[PDB]
Amino acid sequence: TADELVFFVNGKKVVEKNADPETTLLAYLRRKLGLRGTKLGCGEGGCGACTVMLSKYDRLQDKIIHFSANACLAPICTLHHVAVTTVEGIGSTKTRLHPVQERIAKSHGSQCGFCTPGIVMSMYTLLRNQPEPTVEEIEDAFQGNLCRCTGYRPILQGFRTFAKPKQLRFEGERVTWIQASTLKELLDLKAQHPEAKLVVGNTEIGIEMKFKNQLFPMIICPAWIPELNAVEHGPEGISFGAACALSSVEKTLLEAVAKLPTQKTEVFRGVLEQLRWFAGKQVKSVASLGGNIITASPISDLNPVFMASGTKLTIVSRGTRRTVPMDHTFFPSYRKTLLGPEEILLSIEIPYSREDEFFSAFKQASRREDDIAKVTCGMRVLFQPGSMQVKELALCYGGMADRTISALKTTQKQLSKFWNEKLLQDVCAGLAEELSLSPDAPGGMIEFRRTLTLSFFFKFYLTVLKKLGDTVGRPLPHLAAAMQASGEAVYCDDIPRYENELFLRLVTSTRAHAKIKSIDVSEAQKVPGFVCFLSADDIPGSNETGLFNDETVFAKDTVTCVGHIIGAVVADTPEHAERAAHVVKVTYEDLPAIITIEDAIKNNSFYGSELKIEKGDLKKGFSEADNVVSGELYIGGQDHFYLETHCTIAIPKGEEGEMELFVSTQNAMKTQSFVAKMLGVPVNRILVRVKRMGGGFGGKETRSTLVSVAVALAAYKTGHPVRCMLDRNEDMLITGGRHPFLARYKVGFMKTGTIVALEVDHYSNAGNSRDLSHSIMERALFHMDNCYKIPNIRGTGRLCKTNLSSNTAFRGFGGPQALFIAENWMSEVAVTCGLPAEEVRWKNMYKEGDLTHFNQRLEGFSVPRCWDECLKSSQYYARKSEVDKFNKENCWKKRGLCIIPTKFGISFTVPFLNQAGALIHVYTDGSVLVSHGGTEMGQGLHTKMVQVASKALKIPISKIYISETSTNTVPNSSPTAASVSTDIYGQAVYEACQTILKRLEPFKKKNPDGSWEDWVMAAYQDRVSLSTTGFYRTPNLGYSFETNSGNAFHYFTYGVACSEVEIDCLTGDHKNLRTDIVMDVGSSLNPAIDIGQVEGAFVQGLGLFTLEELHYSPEGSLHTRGPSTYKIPAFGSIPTEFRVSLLRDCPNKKAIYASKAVGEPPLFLGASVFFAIKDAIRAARAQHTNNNTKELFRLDSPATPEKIRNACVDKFTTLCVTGAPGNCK
Amino acid sequence: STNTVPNSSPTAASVSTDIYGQAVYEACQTILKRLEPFKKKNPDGSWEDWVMAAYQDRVSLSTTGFY
Amino acid sequence: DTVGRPLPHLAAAMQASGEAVYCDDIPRYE
Ligand SMILES: Cc1cc2nc3c(=O)[nH]c(=O)nc-3n(C[C@H](O)[C@H](O)[C@H](O)COP(=O)(O)OP(=O)(O)OC[C@H]3O[C@@H](n4cnc5c(N)ncnc54)[C@H](O)[C@@H]3O)c2cc1C
Ligand code: XAX
Ligand SMILES: O=C(O)c1ccccc1O
Ligand code: FES
Ligand code: FES
Ligand SMILES: [Ca+2]
Repeated sequence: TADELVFFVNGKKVVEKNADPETTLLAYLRRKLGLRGTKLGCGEGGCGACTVMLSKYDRLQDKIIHFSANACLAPICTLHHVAVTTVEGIGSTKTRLHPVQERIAKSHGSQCGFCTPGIVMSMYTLLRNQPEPTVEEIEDAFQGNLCRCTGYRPILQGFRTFAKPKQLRFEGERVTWIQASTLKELLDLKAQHPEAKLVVGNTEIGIEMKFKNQLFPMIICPAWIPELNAVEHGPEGISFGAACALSSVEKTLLEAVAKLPTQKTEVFRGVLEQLRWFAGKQVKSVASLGGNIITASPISDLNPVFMASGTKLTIVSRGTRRTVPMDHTFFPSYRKTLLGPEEILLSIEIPYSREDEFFSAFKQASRREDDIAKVTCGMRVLFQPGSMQVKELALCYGGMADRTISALKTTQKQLSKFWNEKLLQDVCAGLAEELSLSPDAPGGMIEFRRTLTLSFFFKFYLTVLKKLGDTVGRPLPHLAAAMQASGEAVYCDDIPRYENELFLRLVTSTRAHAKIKSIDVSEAQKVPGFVCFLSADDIPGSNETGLFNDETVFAKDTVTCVGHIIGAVVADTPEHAERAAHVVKVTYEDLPAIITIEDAIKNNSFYGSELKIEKGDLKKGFSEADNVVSGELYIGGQDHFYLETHCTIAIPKGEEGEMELFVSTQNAMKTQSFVAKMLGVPVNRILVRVKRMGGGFGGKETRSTLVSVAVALAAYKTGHPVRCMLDRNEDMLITGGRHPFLARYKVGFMKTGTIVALEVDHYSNAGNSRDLSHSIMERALFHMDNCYKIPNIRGTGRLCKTNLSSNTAFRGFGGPQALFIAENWMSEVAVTCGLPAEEVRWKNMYKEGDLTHFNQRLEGFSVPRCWDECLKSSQYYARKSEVDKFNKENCWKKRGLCIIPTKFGISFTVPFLNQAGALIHVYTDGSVLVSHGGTEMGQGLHTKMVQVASKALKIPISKIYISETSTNTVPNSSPTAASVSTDIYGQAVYEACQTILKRLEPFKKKNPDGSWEDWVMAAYQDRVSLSTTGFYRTPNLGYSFETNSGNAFHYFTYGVACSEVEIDCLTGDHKNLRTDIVMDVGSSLNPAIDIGQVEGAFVQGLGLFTLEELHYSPEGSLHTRGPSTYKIPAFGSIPTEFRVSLLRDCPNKKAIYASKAVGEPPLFLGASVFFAIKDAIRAARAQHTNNNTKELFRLDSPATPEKIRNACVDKFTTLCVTGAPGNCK
Repeated sequence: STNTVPNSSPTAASVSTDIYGQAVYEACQTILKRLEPFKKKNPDGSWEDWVMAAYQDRVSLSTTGFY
Repeated sequence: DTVGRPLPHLAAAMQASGEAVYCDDIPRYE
């Protein structure tokens, strides 16, 4: 009794007879229509990997329009008579690439490639609306698109070349969906069924259903109704039907602002400001005005502005019609509006501003919670005619309570007062009082939020006043780049499903530390297509897993973090597995939990004892020092945010325990080992294949196996192929991240700035198993010197054992942590001594031939030339002057500049992992297939390996090919890690080539003018084998702690970065203005790959140090589980000027063709933004705080807007502006 | 498979046991040459021991063989 | 050392059970 759903994809008609309202367009494209170019990266609207173009008729506005949307939030039931275009839709390597696809690929804009299709579709959509866009439009187009690899620079450079009706009924398994064609039909429907839920854009509802497990068994979509879509210019303001997209609201209001007089458009420009950095295009194209309003989020950016301005709401039910201005009574409680259950919001009139009426809007440049504690506001003042005397005042704030509120007491007291200093004082006092937060108020950041309520008003108060009075060495693009841009590159979940293939959903601990009392599955057993539930009892081999045999495959008697895997559900579709998992009832008995580093130090909960490197005589160095500074420092962790999350397919053959797996991993050997150990089967039975990863970053070196083992078990149990791909929220919760570090330190120095003694005790938060924590701590200790000679030095480290997901490798592997701790105390030495930072860093540098604190010698120490050249090209000394000039001429905005070096040790710190295998075949057509132990994750290792094989063999690259990595071609491989993959695999590929060349030598002698093909065929026919292994092992490695000698590293990669920032001292926001990097990568095999690596790495570092903040409940539950609450760098995050140079004339005698590892060494240079920011904070504190020029103030990482703001101590932070006593002129 | 062993003659002429027998034997010998130093250090050890030790000493445990 | 021993075909038990995979026994993609 349901109507047929009919739409179009890439021009082809789709007729769906049994359309289920719960089906997203992304699930239908990938799993019904076999178009896998469009990706899942989050499922929540933040990342854009799932972008498509939608095309539909506005009957009203009378035209076919083209917009971008997130496929992951679009229900197919909204798509009746809509046309969809995917990346497959605009071109292909099979036919011919669209110019967009080709350009992103040739410009080096694609590394891993997983983001590239979403991005191609964002750019494609812009070009169909505007065939000649500006650079601003291009940039805005990419707002809702995230990339983890590239640093964005190349995509923008690349694309800059372009610049300058009857009711329908659908019936699902749970949901009945009605598409309403008329207003009348809506009201009747709402009257027959008051509980029925409206859905328009689905960008809120979709999240409630997916993430918060709500189920609305009746949905009415009223998007077709003309009255819900009208735009009407009236004499009071501009009315918008409640279904109007935010993009349409924005279009109209911008048209009104350019046309009408300034004085009429104050409200309008408020709405526009709130809409600026609001999601991206894909969301604004689908999100309705009315949906935002009725959602009534405490952190709605719109509702404070509508409340402040008395925006009119026309509200309707069958019979009833009424218009009210939005005021404080509109939101009576949490997520509620003053509407009756029958009632629906019809339109919204956004008023013109009057004479003597002024408006501002502001929002907090940070969000850390799903729906609370992000400050946002609309402010309105109306004066008596021609005067400065207050007649009306409205200050309405989100994120200061569980609903949008208005500061009524405060504003009331201002009536008839004049707009002056006293007024400012009275309002700030009102505000601090009326909006006061108890110290344990949900959301935290109490100080920062109070200070923002007041600083926002100060901006309004100042604004109102103003209103009155051989290819080696060649820039070869990634070999997969084109197919990555075309959506043709295969990633693990792009592999077709077998007819009998099943799906797995992890079942996860909701408690930090607890006994498992019972597990009940009877409600999961009722989900359609449930196959089975798996737990510890089902394992045929061993439940003992992990790098140090201290983990369970499945939890047994207790759980030890939130996300501790307990079991798994297997079902016939992934939605079925997802549903049935959320319904598995687990009964717990809480145990005492240990969460923070501090919790752990106080309870002595550690893995092992302290590690230590010590050299010199500390109680003596401190004797000789003129100056001794002690302190404590914290650095928060980081999520990998690989655009492709964890994924495994396991295929049980049914013979002799055989299993073939396809997996998103850096470590095929351990995946194989772990799978076999769990199964109780020899390693020779198990085959693991890796084509590519859509990102790794250290996060798929070991923790990939959490999914793999589980999936393989389901494959063993059921005997069907099984697969699982993690959602983003699962991925961030279970798989662990970068290690948070705590440091307590003490430096002894002279008045010159010469260091003479250092001790640092480092503590990492290692989480609920060992994993790579110990080696991570070792690498931290090897780097606590950065580039500096320290005669007397003691570094300890301790691994904190905690009820958190087990943390793991992350690009840098403990290095960034200790290098940051190191740049910190260096910064305090320069300030304390009253000398320029760059003079202090310079004087304390190692020289050629110096020995580290672990006694390794530094030969080819290139930091001096990197430094000298970075100073020169960045015009450092001139710009420094200009920063001082800026800071003397500006009160509430400050600039900051910093230049900082890096040294990063190259090799695995466990000697045995510095080995590598290759396997080379030459077929009788001369075509060569290379296989080696490395995996491709976007860093372009295969491209480099192709380039090396080609040089070595003296044949064009076109004759060489690499397909994939597999455990049956090269066994016992180390993980693709520690930046050495190009060194060690290149060497082994090189040896295999040499072996093949020596074998062809005699056929070469017999026919010196012969082609390669002739020689190969002559050697085949003479029965000379054309297949060989190659092998390499890094010589002279083996550091000893007990003797503190022998080489920990093969060589060191060096670099230097300069960064300039401007902070907003009233809000803690900042802009990255300019960064110059000079990097020593020896002689590069591929300048483009290597510059790509410097850039991507630098921007992952600037994330770590400034933007990325993970946040947990006191009970240890991760709160930031997606792009909405966790902020990785975005297109608009990178420095306006971003220059990277590779040092000329510096070959490396240690590695393949004089090249140097580049993957991880440049990530630390990201910290130049942090220390530039801190430099800006110093000037802000010299401005408003005190007069001590040598003041050491602590600043932890990440320097978010909260920490930057709270550190700009002033009359607001202190509350002196209220008339109180505090600290500040 | 063609990605493990390439350019193979068809399984024919009754010679397979003969020629692949020799090719398997030769590869087995190369392994034993590589494992001999670890045998001599620990004559009372197991197969498993010699293998782990060779791996940890970064000796390749993969080889081709040919006849 | 089994050379010269009448050891049964290694795959013979799976062949008798239906378990030994022949080309058409490989499952089809959807
Ligand atoms: C990635 C992303 C970023 C975002 N960023 C921001 C941001 O920065 N600032 C901000 O304020 N918001 C932000 N949002 C929230 C977003 O603006 C809202 O989700 C959106 O406006 C809701 O409209 P919709 O049409 O999708 O509503 P739906 O999800 O379809 O419905 C939302 C709710 O409104 C009800 N409803 C809808 N229309 C009516 C009607 N006319 N009458 C009565 N009830 C109705 C529905 O029943 C439902 O309860 C963001 C959302 C996403 C996904
Ligand atoms: N685009 C892209 N670039 C990337 C990676 C990625 O996933 N995607 N990851 C890093 C890491 S993190 Mo680690 O030591 O396992 S902590 S080392 C490492 C490095 C591994 O690649 P080689 O340079 O050895 O070939 O690649 C870097 N560059
Ligand atoms: O020393 C390293 O950099 C390292 C990296 C990955 C795994 C183990 C290790 O010792
Ligand atoms: S997957 Fe749709 S926005 Fe991330
Ligand atoms: S290339 Fe953009 S996420 Fe990897
Ligand atoms: Ca750990």
